[PDB]
Amino acid sequence: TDPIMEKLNSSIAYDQRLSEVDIQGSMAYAKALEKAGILTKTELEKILSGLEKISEEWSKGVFVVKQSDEDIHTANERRLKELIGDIAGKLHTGRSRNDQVVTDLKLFMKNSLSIISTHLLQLIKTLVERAAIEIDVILPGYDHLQKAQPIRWSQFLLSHAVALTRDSERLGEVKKRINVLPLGSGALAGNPLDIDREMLRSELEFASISLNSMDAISERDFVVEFLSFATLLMIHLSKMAEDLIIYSTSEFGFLTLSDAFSTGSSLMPQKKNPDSLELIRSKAGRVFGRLASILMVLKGLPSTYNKDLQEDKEAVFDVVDTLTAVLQVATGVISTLQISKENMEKALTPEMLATDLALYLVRKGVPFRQAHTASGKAVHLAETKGITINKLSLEDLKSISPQFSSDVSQVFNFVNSVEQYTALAGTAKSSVTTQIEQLRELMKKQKEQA
Amino acid sequence: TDPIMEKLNSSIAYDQRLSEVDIQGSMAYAKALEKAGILTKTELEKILSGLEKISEEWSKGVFVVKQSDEDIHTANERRLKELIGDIAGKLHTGRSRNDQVVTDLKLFMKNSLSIISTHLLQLIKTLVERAAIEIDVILPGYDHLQKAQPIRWSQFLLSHAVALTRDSERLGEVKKRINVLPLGSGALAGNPLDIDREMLRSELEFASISLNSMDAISERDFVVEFLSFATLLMIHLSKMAEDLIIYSTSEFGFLTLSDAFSTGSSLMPQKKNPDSLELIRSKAGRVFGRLASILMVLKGLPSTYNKDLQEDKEAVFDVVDTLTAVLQVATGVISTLQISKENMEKALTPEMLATDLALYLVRKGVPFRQAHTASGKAVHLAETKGITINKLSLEDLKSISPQFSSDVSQVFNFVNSVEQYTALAGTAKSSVTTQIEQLRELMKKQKEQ
Amino acid sequence: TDPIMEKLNSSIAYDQRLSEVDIQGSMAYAKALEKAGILTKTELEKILSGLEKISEEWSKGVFVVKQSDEDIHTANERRLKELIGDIAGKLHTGRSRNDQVVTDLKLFMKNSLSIISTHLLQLIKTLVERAAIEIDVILPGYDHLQKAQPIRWSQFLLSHAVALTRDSERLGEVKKRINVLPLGSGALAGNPLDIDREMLRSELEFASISLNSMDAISERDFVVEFLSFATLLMIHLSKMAEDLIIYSTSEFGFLTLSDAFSTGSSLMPQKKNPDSLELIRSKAGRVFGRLASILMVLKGLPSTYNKDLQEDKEAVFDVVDTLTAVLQVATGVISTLQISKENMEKALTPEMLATDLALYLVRKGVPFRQAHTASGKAVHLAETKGITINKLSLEDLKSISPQFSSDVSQVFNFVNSVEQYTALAGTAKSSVTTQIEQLRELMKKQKEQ
Amino acid sequence: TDPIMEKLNSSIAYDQRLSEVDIQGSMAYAKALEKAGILTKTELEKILSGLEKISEEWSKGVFVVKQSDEDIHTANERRLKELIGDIAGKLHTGRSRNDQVVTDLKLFMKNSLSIISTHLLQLIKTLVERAAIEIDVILPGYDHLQKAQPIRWSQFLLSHAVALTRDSERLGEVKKRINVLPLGSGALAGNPLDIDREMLRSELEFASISLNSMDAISERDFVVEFLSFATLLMIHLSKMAEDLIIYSTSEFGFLTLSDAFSTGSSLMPQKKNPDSLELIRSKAGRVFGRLASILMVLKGLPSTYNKDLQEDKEAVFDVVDTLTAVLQVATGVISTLQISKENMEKALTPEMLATDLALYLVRKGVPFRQAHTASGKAVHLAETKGITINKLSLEDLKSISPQFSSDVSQVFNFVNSVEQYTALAGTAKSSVTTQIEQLRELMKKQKEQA
Repeated sequence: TDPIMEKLNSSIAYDQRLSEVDIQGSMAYAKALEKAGILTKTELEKILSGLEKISEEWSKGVFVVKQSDEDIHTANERRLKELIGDIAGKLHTGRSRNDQVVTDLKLFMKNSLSIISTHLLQLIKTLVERAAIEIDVILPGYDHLQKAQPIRWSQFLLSHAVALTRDSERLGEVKKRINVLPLGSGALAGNPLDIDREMLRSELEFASISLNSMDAISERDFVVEFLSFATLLMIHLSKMAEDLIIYSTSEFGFLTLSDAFSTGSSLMPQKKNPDSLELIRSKAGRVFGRLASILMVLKGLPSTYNKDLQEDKEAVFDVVDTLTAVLQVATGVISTLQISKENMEKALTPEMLATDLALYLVRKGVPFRQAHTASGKAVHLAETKGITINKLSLEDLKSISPQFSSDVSQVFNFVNSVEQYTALAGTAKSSVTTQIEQLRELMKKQKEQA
Repeated sequence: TDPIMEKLNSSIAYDQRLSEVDIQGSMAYAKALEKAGILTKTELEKILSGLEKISEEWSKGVFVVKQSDEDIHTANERRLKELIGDIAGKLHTGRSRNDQVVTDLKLFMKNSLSIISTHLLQLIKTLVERAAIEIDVILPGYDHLQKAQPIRWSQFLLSHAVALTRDSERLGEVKKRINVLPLGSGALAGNPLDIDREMLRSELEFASISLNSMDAISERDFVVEFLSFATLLMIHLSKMAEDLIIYSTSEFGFLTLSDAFSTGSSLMPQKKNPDSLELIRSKAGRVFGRLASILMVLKGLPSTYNKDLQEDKEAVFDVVDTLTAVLQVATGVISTLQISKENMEKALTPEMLATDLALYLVRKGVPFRQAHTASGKAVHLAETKGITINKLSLEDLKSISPQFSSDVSQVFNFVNSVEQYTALAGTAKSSVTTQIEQLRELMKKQKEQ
Repeated sequence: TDPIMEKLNSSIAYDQRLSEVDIQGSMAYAKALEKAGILTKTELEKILSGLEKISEEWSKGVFVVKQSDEDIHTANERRLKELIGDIAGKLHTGRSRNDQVVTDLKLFMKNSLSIISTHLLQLIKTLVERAAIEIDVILPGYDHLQKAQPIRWSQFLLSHAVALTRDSERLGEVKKRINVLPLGSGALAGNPLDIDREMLRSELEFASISLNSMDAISERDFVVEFLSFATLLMIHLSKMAEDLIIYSTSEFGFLTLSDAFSTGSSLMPQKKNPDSLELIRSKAGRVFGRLASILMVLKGLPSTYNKDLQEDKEAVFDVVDTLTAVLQVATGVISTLQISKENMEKALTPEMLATDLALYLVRKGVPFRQAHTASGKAVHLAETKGITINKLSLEDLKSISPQFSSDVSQVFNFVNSVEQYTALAGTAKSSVTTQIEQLRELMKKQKEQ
Repeated sequence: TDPIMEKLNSSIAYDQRLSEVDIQGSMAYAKALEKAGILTKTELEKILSGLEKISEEWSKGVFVVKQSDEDIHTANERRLKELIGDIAGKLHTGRSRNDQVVTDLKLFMKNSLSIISTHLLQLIKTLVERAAIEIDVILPGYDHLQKAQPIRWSQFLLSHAVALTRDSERLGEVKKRINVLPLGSGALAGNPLDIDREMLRSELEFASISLNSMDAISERDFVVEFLSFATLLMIHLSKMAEDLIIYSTSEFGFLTLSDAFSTGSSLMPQKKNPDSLELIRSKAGRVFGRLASILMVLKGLPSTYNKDLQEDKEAVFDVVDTLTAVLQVATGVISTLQISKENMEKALTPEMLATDLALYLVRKGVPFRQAHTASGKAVHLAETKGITINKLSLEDLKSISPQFSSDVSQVFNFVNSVEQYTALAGTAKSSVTTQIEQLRELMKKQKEQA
């Protein structure tokens, strides 16, 4: 009754996208009511005909929302009544807004996750395929954002792809629990008409049916874990965005975003602002905010239904839209960015091979400590000689350790450096090739699970 | 190094519980080094022997931590050197603190999750078996905390068991990803000595090995999702606590917690403070806090390793200890509480049967709207006569709808009320029985897993 | 430019409520540009005239947003040019979207906080008025949701008013830092035309001007602060909602919400669902979520301007609208609810006076512990006799302690019970009256801010 | 009586730091009980003398905790009864753990905030002093982490100091509400003995007394807003840390941390890892987590006292210790870091002066739009000629606009560039000098206030 309460309760402004799933839920329910003998066959066919008409109206974008419609459910109900009359009312028999709305949200989320999966797998495939093509590129691997050791650019790309693949796996786990029918739980204690929930499951294409009515009505686990999945995915995208923003600075100069995913001024044509990456990074907080809100909404609520649960819709809709846009923007950025092999290569310095120099002695039998001490001495000798370690003479090296032989010159090669990492998961070309094949197979498995 | 800086790096105060998994990881690495020819059989034997001694020291609780030890890892390395000499130093060949620590954490969590799983399944089993025993008990079902319709007490217990079974399922998913060997990732680019990672996997009993060195070293997905699993589980426990706290008020009077999980005064002997439930509820905030911290810690960090990741340990340890204690208290609470079948039944009122009266008409073929209106008129008529609806005469009912027959008297029975819900998942006895069977089967599956 | 990125960069969809403040900001800047010699007097006249017309177009609701407008700033800029031509373009001289946007958001928030303040103060005033008028009502005070000791219903109402008054004080602190002018900070290094920022401050009515251009452009402390204030305020309202929902249950039976703030069913006319309170309680999570998002957005960002900052608008707009609605609903609920003085009074029991019986002995000299033991004995004695302690005879009491005299009968009076609490802040009537006077004095000052 | 419960209820492992404020609270209450006649003037003597003893024991490190002490309160009480016997029991008269604990926590927080204030103001002071010393240093100002325009290094340092002064201002606001006496609220309905709360206030040195007993017992606003203050402060430090980490990369090369606040290897002696900054950044999440936990703990709790509130202690202690250490480390970092004026200056490029080139026309009366267009055309002409804008000949410039005169040469000077920003708050030297003055005044006033 209160005008402000009334405004707070209205959701027609944001839930119209539930139009089709809402109709589908009603068609399925109508068929079950008919089996239960609540509707005659002629009544069922009139209702289905009407519902199908409404579906088409939304599909064609001709549906007319009216001022009285406070939500999508009321709008669809008004339209069906207009089309078929009083018979429409029988559809509420044994059904509650409590199980009808949660059914709508799950069907909607199932469909959204299917779309998110497509965009996520496309992002992963884009990283994997670019890694395959640019597998010969080498640049600095960073630790504490300080140059540490040479790595293949592809090992970097794949590190992001692997993390995203775990997000895809979580997406599949979340979808599995979402794909469980809640309809037929009634208001709280179950459907009172011995409704055939297996028929509802089959009609709505859910994988199984809810185990307990009170739980099905009041739980929002599916909302929470979708938000947890989305937040972790965003954390990964924020790390990738941070990496690309830094690598795109003029200071690092490793890559340049395309005009399509950056902003700039005619005054400074070469200055490309990574708008795309900053947008992506920022959405991690926007999504995390939604996760935080729902956990707080649910914390400490008693059984069974409480109006507090209505906050679920806006959080889900926002995150679905955000991920859909963000994943596609990320695919665009990765597929269209331009790397500078020249600058990546020039960043490789002899100082980054001192560890390899110690490793060289290790493979000759020199103990860890002594191998490192000797390498350190080579570094110091080079310094006092005013040169770099790759330029010390063999005689220079032997003055530090007789274990240094002429083959030590092979240490001072950046390809030889990355090729030491043949153990699985490493940056050697063979290891990177293996990861690309492993990821291609994971994507295939996940693609079919979806 | 700055003294304040040094205090901030020190983790020895809380990471000593990684002592055993740290030794285990080193034994497996030493064996791999021998296979790679970095260690001789003799060196390997001497290293393993010293590691066995350190393990025994921690076990006997005699390990001596020294003021110079910054962390559990340094303590063990120092002790190994003290025990066997500088050959101990060869153990670090090709291994970084970066892949060594993440290995220890995953080993620790795998073990901790096995423990949490046992306690979680015991809580669910407790709920399910009590639901079976008290299946005949009926009480009010609440909607917006207002009495709505009769339901079986067992339907309520099982609503919680079902939610907890989903938490168990997520626990299994999280465990599978934690059960992946990260050791042999080196500092960032992988292990430089072509170390046998399959051998490491086998010795440490991981199910598979990490796919990428940079990811394996820098990701803390496993911590995040463990914290997400833990938070959602705590949300469920906070809800059950809220329910039980309200049902235990003297106003509701449905149940009383045992003395072991409540507190009170000799001045008001019949009053019991739901101590245990309030503690359980508050832990939702505590665990959520850890989830929030690690997500913020990870946000915006660049590749590959950054010192920020050290915040993981304290968050993991706190949540592991919190869930372990909370799950056991919850089981104790559910197991030992006493219900008042008397008060639960006395709370059932005729007014809570008006919906059933409309449903009676629906079954006779009266359209939804008309049935609702007819029941409403019955409720209003009874109000005008100063009686309850179960007291209206058949004649009074017929004046409202000729569809009311003599069998309408069956509507005013609370057992008949709950027995309407035979559709799967409902509160009818047969449906509750099916739920118990399904949950017993589920627990069996999850325990085998 | 990628179409999806274009849409994501588009703010026009939600930033239109900044229309008027955007214009006010431009009017002030134009005036300063003329003083700086960038605009002539006639140009200034035409520009101010055009700006006023755009302002009227927005207020009349006839403003035409075009597909090319990516944000409100672009919209007003395009419109001004359509109205007055080429000279419109001189208005942006030395200005950046960076200082234009923070100026707009701060002006919007200043106005919004004045509105929120009005509603917050009305809520407190509504609670205080109710506490004054229902000052004789006594009901149980709760400890762990268990009946503890009698308290005045007014003390309960005032506990909520006191907390909300602290929220009002924080509101004032946030408003002061928001009331600082950022305009004239340029894109990063400051305004390049020696613009008169004091004139800008005076025209826009800000209290002072920002100290550093880089900070002014990149900080969103004012957003975070507002969000922390809003979140703590919602926590307070979530607690009040929890209380009223519990008290409104038929089990407690203390109060009933009006039809305007609850939902009902003709099938159960006595049952009222407190959906207004459930709504309020749920908004705490919604508001908290905005606070968590902005904190995460800002965490780890480098200097100076970053596109990430654009997430501020939607979070502020949502919390502003949420607070404005919830506060008014809360006021209505408190103002229109109906208490049952009968049920609140019936809820007071003799058992709740056992602590008073002990205090009675304490005032006569018996030490803490001994008085406690004595009372416990009286409770137990009453139990063995199957009676309430107020029914015990004086000899029954003397057998326990000789300090029990005939006047111990005064202990068994609920009004006498609450009247023991005369120490400042207690539930005695004199203390409650003092509280009412203190809160009114506080509000007077706060409104005078 | 459950064992796990007892373990969860224990806090002796972490609340001993409340030993002294606990004793001060008991001394204050003892005195009031006397004035109220609960204690004889000689019972007050035995009690006080005994408390002052326990005070000495704790301050000597000789206090002995027993396996029976579950918390600091019980420890101090057990000990009081060991020193003076049974009489110590009268101290509980009319007082509750509910009001005793909040009192201890507020007294503890008041003292901790004075310490935090000292470290915070010292950090601000170090930034401002450094800004005054290095006022002549110029480097790039960044927009989207891309070089935008010249700015003074001091403008960057002061931007951080200004944000920190707002944190200092919030600290003071939080302290004021913490400086309110809760003792004498009893368990819920207030103190039942007409205790003199003004005396309690005066003894404990609180500024005023709590207004309502139920609120004073159950509110934890002071904890929440201390945590909000701490979190925003950490956000500021997380930003300064991010900046310094990036500027310390070899790629940027603008500064180097001292050995005391970084870590390094003998193998790469020139590589310094910014451990201190990474540690500082990581604590934003740790502190935010405490804020998040307490907000969730409080949400939905009914009046009045609930055990849930006990989570306050650990959250406050953690954040107090975290802030105390972090602020001191930041002060050390800023104070001892080494800048490379050469590299900061070398980072300034002519392309960063295109905006200045347009402003040059603006000051000659050319409208904003045409000035920007002309500059854009100058930039393009230079680009096609393969030269920088400062190398375009005056003839080239005039081909773009006759308004370009020989004095346009003054535009291509980075000092002239920063000196344009004389409007208050800008980067011109006079403006930076004014900021330093204002911040000195602000620090003086905040220190004076508290």
